[PDB]
Formats: sequence, structure tokens, C-alpha cells
Amino acid sequence: MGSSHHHHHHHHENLYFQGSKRKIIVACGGAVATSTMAAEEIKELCQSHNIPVELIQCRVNEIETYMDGVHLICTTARVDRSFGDIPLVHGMPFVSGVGIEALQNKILTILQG
Repeated sequence: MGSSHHHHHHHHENLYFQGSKRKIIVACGGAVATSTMAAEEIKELCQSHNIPVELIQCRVNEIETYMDGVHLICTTARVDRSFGDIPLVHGMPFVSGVGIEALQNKILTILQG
């Protein structure tokens, strides 16, 4: 009927959306409200302006290993950011839970260019 083709059962395939555009990493630890705050915050923001991206989380020593296709890195003061051009940043004020509002504006300003 066409030399093996067209599946009636089901085309259970796996899409590769591990790119989109940019990929960021978050390094802190486990879950102490701080992590859930950033993830949710960065997610809501990324979607607020419809910015397709993939947010990944990692420990203090994982971003380097998973640094295959990361466009931005977020470490809580640990890395040196002096190797190559790893676009990482420290959310010191973001963790404060008070300086996020003001900082957020700054992040978006540069994020848009």
C-alpha cells in the first residue's frame, strides 16, 4: 500500500525542543522556597512577553558539565565566569525577595537590548 508507510496504530514520536533559542541554568541547591521562587518568577516573566526558552536547574558544579548549549547561567556566587564566555550572572538581590521588583526591570531592559 506504499512500501511500508503510514502508521494507523500511532506515531509515538519524540520531539527535540531542547533548543528553541536560548537555554539558561539555575544553580542553588535543592528546594528552600528560593528555587521555587526563581523558577516560577523567571517562567512567568519569560511567558509574559512570550519569550520561548528553556530553564534548567543544576548544582554548584554541574552547569560546567551541562554547558553544552547554554545561553545564560545563574549561579549563587560560586563560579568565576572567567572561562571562555559563559554568560552567567548572580541573582544576589533576586534572593533577597525585596530587590527583585527593581532588578527585574533592569534584567528585562538588557534582555531586550
